[PDB]
Amino acid sequence: MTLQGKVAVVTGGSRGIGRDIAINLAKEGANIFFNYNGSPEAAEETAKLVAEHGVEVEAMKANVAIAEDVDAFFKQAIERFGRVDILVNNAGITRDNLLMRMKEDEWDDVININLKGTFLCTKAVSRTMMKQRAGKIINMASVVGLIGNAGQANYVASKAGVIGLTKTTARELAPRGINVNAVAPGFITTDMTDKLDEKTKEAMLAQIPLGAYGTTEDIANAVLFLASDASKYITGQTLSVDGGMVM
Amino acid sequence: MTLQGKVAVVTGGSRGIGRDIAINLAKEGANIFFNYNGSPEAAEETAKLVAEHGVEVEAMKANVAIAEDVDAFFKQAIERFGRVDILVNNAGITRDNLLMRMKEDEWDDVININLKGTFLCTKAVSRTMMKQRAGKIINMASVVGLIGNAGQANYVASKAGVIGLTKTTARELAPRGINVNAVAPGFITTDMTDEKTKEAMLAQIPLGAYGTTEDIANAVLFLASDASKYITGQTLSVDGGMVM
Amino acid sequence: MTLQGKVAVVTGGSRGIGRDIAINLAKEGANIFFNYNGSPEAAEETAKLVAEHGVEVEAMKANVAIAEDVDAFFKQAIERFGRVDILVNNAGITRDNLLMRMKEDEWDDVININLKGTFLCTKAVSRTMMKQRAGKIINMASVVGLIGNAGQANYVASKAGVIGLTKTTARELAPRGINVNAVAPGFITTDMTDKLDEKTKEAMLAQIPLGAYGTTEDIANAVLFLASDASKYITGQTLSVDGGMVM
Amino acid sequence: MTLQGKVAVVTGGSRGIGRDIAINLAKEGANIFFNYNGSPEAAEETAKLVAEHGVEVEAMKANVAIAEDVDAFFKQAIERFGRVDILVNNAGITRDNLLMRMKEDEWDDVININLKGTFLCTKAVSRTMMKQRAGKIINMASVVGLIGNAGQANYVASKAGVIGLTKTTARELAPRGINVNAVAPGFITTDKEAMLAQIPLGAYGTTEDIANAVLFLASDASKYITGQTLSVDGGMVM
Ligand SMILES: NC(=O)c1ccc[n+]([C@@H]2O[C@H](COP(=O)([O-])OP(=O)(O)OC[C@H]3O[C@@H](n4cnc5c(N)ncnc54)[C@H](OP(=O)(O)O)[C@@H]3O)[C@@H](O)[C@H]2O)c1
Ligand SMILES: NC(=O)c1ccc[n+]([C@@H]2O[C@H](COP(=O)([O-])OP(=O)(O)OC[C@H]3O[C@@H](n4cnc5c(N)ncnc54)[C@H](OP(=O)(O)O)[C@@H]3O)[C@@H](O)[C@H]2O)c1
Ligand SMILES: NC(=O)c1ccc[n+]([C@@H]2O[C@H](COP(=O)([O-])OP(=O)(O)OC[C@H]3O[C@@H](n4cnc5c(N)ncnc54)[C@H](OP(=O)(O)O)[C@@H]3O)[C@@H](O)[C@H]2O)c1
Repeated sequence: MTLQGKVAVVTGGSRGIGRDIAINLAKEGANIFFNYNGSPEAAEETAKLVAEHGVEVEAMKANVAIAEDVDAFFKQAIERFGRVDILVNNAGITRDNLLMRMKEDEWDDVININLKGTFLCTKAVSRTMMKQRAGKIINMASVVGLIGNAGQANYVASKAGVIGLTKTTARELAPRGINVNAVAPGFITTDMTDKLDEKTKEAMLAQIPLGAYGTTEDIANAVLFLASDASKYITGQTLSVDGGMVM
Repeated sequence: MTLQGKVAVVTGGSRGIGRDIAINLAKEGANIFFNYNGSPEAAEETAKLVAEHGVEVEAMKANVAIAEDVDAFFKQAIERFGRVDILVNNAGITRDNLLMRMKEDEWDDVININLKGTFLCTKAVSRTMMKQRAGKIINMASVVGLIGNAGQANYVASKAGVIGLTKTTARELAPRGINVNAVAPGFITTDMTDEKTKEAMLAQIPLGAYGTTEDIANAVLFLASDASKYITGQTLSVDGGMVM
Repeated sequence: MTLQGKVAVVTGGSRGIGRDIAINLAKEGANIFFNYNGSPEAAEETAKLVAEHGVEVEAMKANVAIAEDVDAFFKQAIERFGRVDILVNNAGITRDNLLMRMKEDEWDDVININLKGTFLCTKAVSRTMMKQRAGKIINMASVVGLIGNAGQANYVASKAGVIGLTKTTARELAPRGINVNAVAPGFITTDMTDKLDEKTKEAMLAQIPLGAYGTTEDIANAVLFLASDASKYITGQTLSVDGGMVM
Repeated sequence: MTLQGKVAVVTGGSRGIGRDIAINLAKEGANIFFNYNGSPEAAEETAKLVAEHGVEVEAMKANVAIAEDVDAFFKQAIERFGRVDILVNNAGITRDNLLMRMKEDEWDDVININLKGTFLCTKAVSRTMMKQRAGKIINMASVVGLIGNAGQANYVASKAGVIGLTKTTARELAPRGINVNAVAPGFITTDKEAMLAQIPLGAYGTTEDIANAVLFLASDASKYITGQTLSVDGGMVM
């Protein structure tokens, strides 16, 4: 129970990878405060799966791209729990299109949620962590941020951006004993991959030395490592969890 | 005359590194189309220095963060020169602050000029280069995009973003023979640099000195020429050994 | 105990970081097989510390640069314990000098122990792991393998080489479900660290964002992560444990 | 003529990429001193092609894995041309095999030539370059040194090692203004379907492409670049 009584904030906790991160942290003893934006019922369900592990949990609506929402979100976290030991910046979206026809709003929305939202949530949690002289920030990037991917210029830019932001953050907060790292998932069995056709899946599997999509638990286990004392001398790093796709 | 007959578009060409890029490309025979945003007098100085090399040059006012300005800019470039063979995305700004104190405006302005502007200009030039089945795009990043830097969350995010965008662009445009690369300057002597801050910066550079705008221009020229035709999706650090 | 019943081979396990890796893996329930050279005294101390955790342990004399020694070492590991679940390639030496002054034997000795030793041990364990359709290899590199270091051309080349070899190995063994990763330590405390001049310590700590040397437990914890189910979708990676020295 | 009056030493100059590096440097006005090991007839052909550009050229037998050969090679280079301005460490071999079947000799031969050879030549040229307070060293790596490649554990280890060595050399020699960099070729056409699929540009590169990257890193055009690896691989590794 390596996180017993820690307080973890998880953005995008209402479903997918974020829900499984919340549950995994709860399994290790962390109390959870997470957000949702468009899915209230999904948040109820995360909250019940988390509560089964005997920790305290609270959900709150917040759009991470909106500074006002992010400010109220962290204020309430601190009101409820007094501290934030772990922040997981997991909220993210895709709006895939060829660069040549990519719409300005497809660009803006992905940059604003994925990159700016991570900046906003980092900014809002920074003072509490600096006063605590302790904290872990885990940003959710993607291995395509490392290598590029046709049809995803906005997403790639946002995730490469997050990796750069992770480094600056790590440099700024390191003197107060705060670890800041990123996880870079490859292709994980999720709603994203559930929508794909056989030819597309086949070509994706061919890029993975292990020959299979990862699981949400693989990603949660990386976040857990980076949220715990087991990684206390690691900062400013991106951990790729991608079956060998990017070496 | 490595670029004789070529047309190069340079964003941020009115001063500094962009001015020296434009002059260097002109010295190799390229006609230059470049933008300015708030410095018409500087733009006219650049134009004169470019024209001295025997090529044609035009400057046009445009904000690279604004989609409508970018569309008009590239429209006018094609009306003036008939084609675009080289795009150098050099326009960029900084609005430094500790991340805990960084204002939403400081974040947005830097992301929109440095990163969105590079996207918009790349998008604008892409169909033209695809039709030509030839082209070079050189994006200006920074070594702080590679390693991070305290006080520059926005700038670092934008430049690391540019590096990723460079790679996606290279992938999308490679089937039509277009090269797409990035140059990552370290500490370069300019008006902006010329404290104890300087001595601490020098201690980070194995060569022991700031670089010159000509060093950066020379990297850009290499990546814009036939000498680098099998190079794509790469970032070239021009930093005196600061980041290895 | 997350490695209950596993067998770990740790090269260089008789002292320093190697010893602390062997002890950490023993505390998670792994039986330990390790090599030594010269006097058995350090090896005797390691075996004692390991056995206090209630697992089985055997030391064997073997020089990792020597093919014959390696062959016999792995044969005896199989004879003694049945299988090899984890291999930690930690054997390593330095012979520092500026390039101008570096002797040919100083070059060869370091390349042979650090790089060739990793190759020979990897080769020796590979058929066993392939047959098992399971296994973890963790190679010990160094952050100077990533960025270079004056006076260490041989050491740097060897550890950079080890990082490349890690990637080839991961590629060749991925189809049998074997994970292969590297750990890159930064500046880690030894019992001489405290004795250094203040000027010396300050110049080293200036290069580290976290502002302190790491511990051998920090390194052992990263190895443990990479030897466990928690990292089963991670392969071909180098994990830097360096307080942010290299980002 | 960017390199008029310069003296370039090229290892592995008798064939393939090294031959074209030598020619390209000559084209820019450099005198050329290069080695061969097993191919004197190919070395004569290289020398004739270099001599077309009006520069002086000499070939000399040397195994870069042998310290005595390397010392004599560099000694003769200095005797012949007075100085060395540029060193290109291009000699290299492959001896492929799956890790589990790879022989100790296949490992040793590739490490000794590709990595130890680059160390030995770098060591030999370093004193004269330091005394000059000028020089350029370009090492030949490979993109598989960056990402790994099944069947090539020896080659990959050797080239990844060269990249690390490049960084150390760059740091040790930067105080006297010597630039040290590496070129990492992808698939280059030398003397199919699956290789091409991995290259975004959709074609193998040419020896001229590699030669042009070497020339850039050997010239004043790159004087602020050191400790870098330039991948010339049609986008294979980004
Ligand atoms: N799936 C993969 O294979 C994969 C690969 C690489 C990286 N990743 C990264 O891992 C993270 C999670 O991915 P996923 O596949 O689990 O995505 P998902 O299933 O779509 O879940 C996304 C989560 O983010 C939240 N979210 C979206 N927009 C938001 C906004 N404006 N404000 C606040 N929250 C918002 C959603 O909340 P609501 O639904 O309540 O709005 C939801 O809980 C993402 O950052 C993604 O880029 C995933
Ligand atoms: N100096 C260095 O050491 C260094 C290091 C790393 C990276 N870089 C990068 O290299 C590039 C140029 O650097 P520099 O030092 O030469 O910069 P600089 O002298 O400050 O010039 C910046 C240029 O960007 C233009 N610009 C500003 N806002 C704009 C907008 N909204 N739309 C269009 N153009 C705009 C300016 O034109 P107006 O004056 O007309 O507005 C100006 O010509 C930048 O991308 C920079 O980030 C420089
Ligand atoms: N071709 C590619 O696609 C590719 C890809 C990645 C990297 N590279 C690298 O680029 C470099 C050139 O390769 P290449 O394809 O052009 O090979 P190559 O010329 O066909 O043959 C290797 C060259 O190295 C010399 N050589 C071999 N062993 C030697 C020794 N012990 N001492 C001295 N010289 C020796 C040979 O000389 P003799 O014939 O006289 O013995 C020959 O000139 C190599 O380092 C290679 O690893 C090439």
